Amino acid sequence: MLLGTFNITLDAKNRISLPAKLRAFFEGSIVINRGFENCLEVRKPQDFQKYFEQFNSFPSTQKDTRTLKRLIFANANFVDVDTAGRVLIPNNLINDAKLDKEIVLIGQFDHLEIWDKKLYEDYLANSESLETVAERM
Amino acid sequence: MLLGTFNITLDAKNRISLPAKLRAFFEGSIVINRGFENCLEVRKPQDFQKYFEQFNSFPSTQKDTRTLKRLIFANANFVDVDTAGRVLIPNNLINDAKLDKEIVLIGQFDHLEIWDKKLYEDYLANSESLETVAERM
Amino acid sequence: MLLGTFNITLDAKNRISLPAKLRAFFEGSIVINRGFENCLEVRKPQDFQKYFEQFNSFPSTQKDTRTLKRLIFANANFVDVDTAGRVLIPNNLINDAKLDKEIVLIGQFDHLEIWDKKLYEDYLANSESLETVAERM
Amino acid sequence: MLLGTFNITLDAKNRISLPAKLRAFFEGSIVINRGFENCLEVRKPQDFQKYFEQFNSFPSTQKDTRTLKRLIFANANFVDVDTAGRVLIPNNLINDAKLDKEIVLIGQFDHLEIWDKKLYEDYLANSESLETVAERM
Amino acid sequence: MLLGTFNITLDAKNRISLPAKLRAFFEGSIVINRGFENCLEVRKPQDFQKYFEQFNSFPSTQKDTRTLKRLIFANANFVDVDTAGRVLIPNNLINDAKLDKEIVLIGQFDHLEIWDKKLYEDYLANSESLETVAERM
Amino acid sequence: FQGHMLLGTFNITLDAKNRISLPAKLRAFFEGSIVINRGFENCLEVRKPQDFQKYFEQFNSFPSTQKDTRTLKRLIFANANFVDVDTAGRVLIPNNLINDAKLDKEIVLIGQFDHLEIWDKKLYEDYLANSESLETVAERM
Amino acid sequence: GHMLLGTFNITLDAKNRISLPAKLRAFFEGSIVINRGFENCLEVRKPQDFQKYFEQFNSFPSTQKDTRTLKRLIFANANFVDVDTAGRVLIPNNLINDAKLDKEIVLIGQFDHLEIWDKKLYEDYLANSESLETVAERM
Amino acid sequence: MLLGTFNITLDAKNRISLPAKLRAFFEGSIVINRGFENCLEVRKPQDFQKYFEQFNSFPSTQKDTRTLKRLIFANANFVDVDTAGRVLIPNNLINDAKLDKEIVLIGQFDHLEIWDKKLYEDYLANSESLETVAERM
Repeated sequence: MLLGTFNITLDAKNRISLPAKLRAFFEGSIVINRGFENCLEVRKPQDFQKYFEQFNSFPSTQKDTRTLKRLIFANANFVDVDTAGRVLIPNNLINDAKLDKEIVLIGQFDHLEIWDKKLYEDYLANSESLETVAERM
Repeated sequence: MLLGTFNITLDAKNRISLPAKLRAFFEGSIVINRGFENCLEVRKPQDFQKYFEQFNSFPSTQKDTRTLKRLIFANANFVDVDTAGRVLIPNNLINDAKLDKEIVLIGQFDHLEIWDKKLYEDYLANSESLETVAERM
Repeated sequence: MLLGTFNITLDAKNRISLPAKLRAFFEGSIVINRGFENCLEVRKPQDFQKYFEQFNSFPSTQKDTRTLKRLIFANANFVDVDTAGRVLIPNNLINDAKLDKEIVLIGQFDHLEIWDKKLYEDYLANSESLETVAERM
Repeated sequence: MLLGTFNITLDAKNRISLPAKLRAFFEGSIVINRGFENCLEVRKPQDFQKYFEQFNSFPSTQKDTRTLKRLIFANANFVDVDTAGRVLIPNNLINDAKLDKEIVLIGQFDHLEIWDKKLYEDYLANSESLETVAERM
Repeated sequence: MLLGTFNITLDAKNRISLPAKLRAFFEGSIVINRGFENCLEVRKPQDFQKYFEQFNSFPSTQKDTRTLKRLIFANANFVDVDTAGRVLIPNNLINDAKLDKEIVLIGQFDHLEIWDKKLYEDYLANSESLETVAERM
Repeated sequence: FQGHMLLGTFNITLDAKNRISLPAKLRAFFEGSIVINRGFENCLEVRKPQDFQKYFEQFNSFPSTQKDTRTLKRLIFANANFVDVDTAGRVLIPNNLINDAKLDKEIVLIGQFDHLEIWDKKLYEDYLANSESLETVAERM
Repeated sequence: GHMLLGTFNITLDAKNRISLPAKLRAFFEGSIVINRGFENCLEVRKPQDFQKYFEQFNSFPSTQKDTRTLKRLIFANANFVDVDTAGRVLIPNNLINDAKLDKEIVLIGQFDHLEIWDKKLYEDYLANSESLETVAERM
Repeated sequence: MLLGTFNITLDAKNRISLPAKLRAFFEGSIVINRGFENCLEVRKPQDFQKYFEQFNSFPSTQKDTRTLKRLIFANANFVDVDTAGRVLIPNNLINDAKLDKEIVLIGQFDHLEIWDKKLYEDYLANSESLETVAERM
């Protein structure tokens, strides 16, 4: 399981070092792809595989289903975690999430989310209460 | 099955001593995270695991689902219960729930909720009848 | 199966002697918690376990679901039935149901309900017909 | 299966003799409780067991469900069928259904219904057609 | 499977001779009960057992369900088919269906229906088309 | 597979004795006896007993406490019959049935996979004459 | 040889036979079932597959007027034909007329079955009929 | 698992060279067919098989289902991937997608999509946000 918030820094080669606590969870490689609200998601391949199936339960004959699948999977990537537990983030992905220097990794149980510290805080700053949001589920 | 109410105190080092009755239930570590109505939830890891699944059953393509999951899992933590049955409560969590000194532990079968004594009493003070509430389920 | 009505007395030490017919059903200990309409329910732990699950099928993201779970499980207790088949009723529970002296135990198949004789009679006094109530189910 | 109509008499000691055809069906004891329209139902414990479960499928958080369950099970009883195939009918039940002298036992497959002859005839005298009632199922 | 239409006679002792084609299907005894539209239904006990179950899927807490069950099972009877394959129809049932002399047995796959010839012809004379009726299923 | 599928149209004749000769292709499918009963739009359906058995069950899924279900069941099963196919593969059609469908001389048997339908030639052509398009009817399913 | 795909232009000879495209011949064993399709086309299936297609119908009322018209219009016209050694199929006359078959056929694979079309009718079908996207959106 | 974006060229003989990463996934042959928004899909035959089944869950008695199936499968093609990992794209398909020189292969987990670079870039240029689209699923 993946939980918690971590504050790390994007190094000069666009890599991120997995927090050791987290590094355990991930084997030799991960699938990265772009998330919602400008964040980049990280997953073990096995989990990436199961996330995807949750999509195939979507029409596909529906225009939006295709836009969604296109925006997600054409940007997913497969990266290897190096011995030091670092992940080189793809160029395009570094841009999609406005990554720069100062990353926040948040555990999402299933996956990891990589954010730009300022964007993440803004996200948190806006966005309603845990109670307000939950009542609507 | 965690049941009952317990009055306890947050010590100087922000630790809480599990009620012995309750300490049995909890093995070496637990997951903590913030709950609803400002309370902090405690769970055996495997129970936290099952709680999460109950979420994945939520859209995810929905904005609210994401806000909910981010609000919850970003603040979950994994704490070790020490030999004496004490748990050091993370600072951020100490603030989320206005924890101070004088905590209330309530069993919730599934998990534990840690409350500020005043807040919890006010919560009970407000909030309708067991019957009024049940009729709406 | 727990069936029937039994008139008993709350002794000096706040204990209740299980009717022997009923004592059988219950092994070494029971869970007690407060019921609806001021009554205190009694169950075999295994049965309390099954009763709880029937709750987990409730939202949880819903405010009312939490109120309900909090009002119920924070007052559940786990009591041991002594050799003479007596159960010491927790103070808080003795107060919730206006227990005093002169109890009524009614079998509810699944559980047992402990009433204040007066309250129970009034409850029966009010409350519509078996047919009137069944027609609405 | 319990079928048919039987005219019998409530003896002086409030006992009823099972019609022999019927006595077969019932082993050593039965559960008795009050029925709808003032009648008293009789069942093999095993069957009473199954009947109850059909209730557990009812809210319980609903006020009516609790009234229904209290009205029914608080009056259920467990009686032993004597060697001569007689069942002593509890006093309270003798009153609920205006039992007196002259009973009617009607098989309901699942259970037996004990009626006051006059009340039953009046029930039949009123009540719509088999077709009219069926069309509404 | 019982099929066909058969013209038979009610003998002076209120007996009917099962059609030989039909008698085979029916072992030593049958359950009889009153049908819909004044007809009397006949079934092998096993089949009656399965027909009943289809009812237990009806509320029971509903007044009409009870009237239906009562009207049906209070008149069900269990009759032995004699060696010559005859069935002595109970008095009450002879009157319910206005049985006189001149019966009509119709196969209903599941059961057999005993009708008064005239009543049946009238039933057929009224009642809409096979298509009209089917369209509404 | 021809022993498992009744397909096709066959023009045949109702002989003097009210018998129909099963087309040989079809006769294979049916064993020694069949169930006959009246169909919809005046046609008479034919089935292998075990198939008739499965058809019926599909009915038990209907209320029964419902008046229309009973009328349906009565109109169908009171007129079902069980007929033995003779050695020459002929089936004697019950009188009542012969009348229900206006059978006379000049029958049409159409394969309906599950069962066979016997029609009066004129009636069948008229049925076909009316009735909408394959497309129009399917759009409504 | 597992799924039928593609478009094929072929000819209906004077004896009313069509030659299965070889690619498609594999897929079909000794015989096929033919029947009339929608939009005037004639469908072809291995019998096992025809069997499976029918079941999908039994999931339809039957007590419903339309269900009967549909079944009558389809199965009364199905036919069981043998694919000769050269891989040809002799199309039943009645079917030849239902689809306005003449000379110049189009076979399109439909995974499950094959559809035999009149070249002109098929082109027109295609000329009309909306976009892949427009149609999909409505599923 | 097909992921990513790849820029490639349609050679003179209308062939495309599978990116090596991708060539692994695909065995000896693929099925091609035309996709939505003018793109051509590619799949291992087994996957093509599974994608089709997802269609059979559509009416068939519905005019649109037939159009959709006709438009798709009448243009599917089965192509062999040569030793050098090249696929000869059917002329008709080359025209459907306005393929020319300069293709973009995007992974779609399930299949591959072949696009004309300009068309693909325009598609992306228009088309709403990842979030906006997801919200509607």
